[PDB]
Amino acid sequence: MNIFEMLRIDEGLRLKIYKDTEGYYTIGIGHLLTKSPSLNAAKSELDKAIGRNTNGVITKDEAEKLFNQDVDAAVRGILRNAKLKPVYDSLDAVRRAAAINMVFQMGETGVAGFTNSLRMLQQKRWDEAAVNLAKSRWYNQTPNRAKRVITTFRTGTWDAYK
Ligand SMILES: Fc1cccc(F)c1CBr
Repeated sequence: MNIFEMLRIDEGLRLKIYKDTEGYYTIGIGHLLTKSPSLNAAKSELDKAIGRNTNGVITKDEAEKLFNQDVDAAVRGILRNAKLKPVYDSLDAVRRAAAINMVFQMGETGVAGFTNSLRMLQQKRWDEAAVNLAKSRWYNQTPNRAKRVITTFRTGTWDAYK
């Protein structure tokens, strides 16, 4: 296990434009294309991302390339966020992957309400943090995935992904 294998499990792999859990156009390994309801707009974003006329379909190599970029950008964003960086740096590598998972899914805006969870995580109050994290739209809308991520934070192990 590592962040790549973890997110590949949670996001899956689809080579044609599909809608994610929120109804947004997406491709590959959870690569959000746009929040616009326009499929043409999504197709435009895809072509721009890949660098060719894709007509809504990409290869596995192309999917993995975008994925690698997306993971890189996610973790780098964490380090550039004054609130997230100190919590991230306090974590071990397994829990760091759980952190990146959340940011991949929700973005930095999506985790701005997690102030109290973040404090509990930095404090290493793992059970309390796990309880706090579940008190969320995130948990309610994607419970199976959230439970996996939360278990990773609670235990510092990959048990939820084995
Ligand atoms: F603990 C962290 C550190 C950085 C990002 C993040 F989503 C988390 C889980 Br609310």
